[PDB]
Amino acid sequence: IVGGYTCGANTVPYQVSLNSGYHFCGGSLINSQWVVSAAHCYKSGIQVRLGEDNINVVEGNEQFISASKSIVHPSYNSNTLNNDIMLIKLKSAASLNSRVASISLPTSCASAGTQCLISGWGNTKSSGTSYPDVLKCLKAPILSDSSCKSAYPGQITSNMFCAGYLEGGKDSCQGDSGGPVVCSGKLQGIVSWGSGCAQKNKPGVYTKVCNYVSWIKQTIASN
Ligand SMILES: [Ca+2]
Repeated sequence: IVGGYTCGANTVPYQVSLNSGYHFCGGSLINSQWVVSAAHCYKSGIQVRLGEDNINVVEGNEQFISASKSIVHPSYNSNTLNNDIMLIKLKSAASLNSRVASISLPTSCASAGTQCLISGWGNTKSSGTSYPDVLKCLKAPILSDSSCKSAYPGQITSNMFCAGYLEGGKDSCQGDSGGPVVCSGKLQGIVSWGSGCAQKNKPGVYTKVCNYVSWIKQTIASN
């Protein structure tokens, strides 16, 4: 997260870190046994870390649970990042408490101009490189589809939306991939892609979760 703020320990209780010997992507806990992330975050050998603030210090509220199965969306296209969404099933259920909690799926899609909360342990510089140890947060608005399409002509599908600031300075970044965009208490986006981070006229591009709720519910009901 570039241009954000320190969240506060366990104030984003649905945020997970995906770990394959190191933190590599975020995700969101949607019930006691399932996490949503980005398909471009796929790797073998995932451990899900819940209740994290400082990813480099064991502080006492963490739960570390290995993935039993990963399921990348059937229509994921790694070239275009269309359908950039994956489910991860935990080997055992998480214990839900004030520090570890699930986020609701949307029933309706979110509106342009809504201010959303984006969070992660990704790079904090626009260029140059500096990764935080504690969770960072950013408030950012949903942009109109026409502004999104103007910023990335020929690249935006109906399964993407843009959020952030056309002047630059505030954005998600590498390492935040797979993490949540929460608007009005619902998971509306997944950190997916962008040209750089926090560059002028190059806002963040997010997977549109509300187009996937049927697939998520059917997959969880069968696995
Ligand atoms: Ca920790």
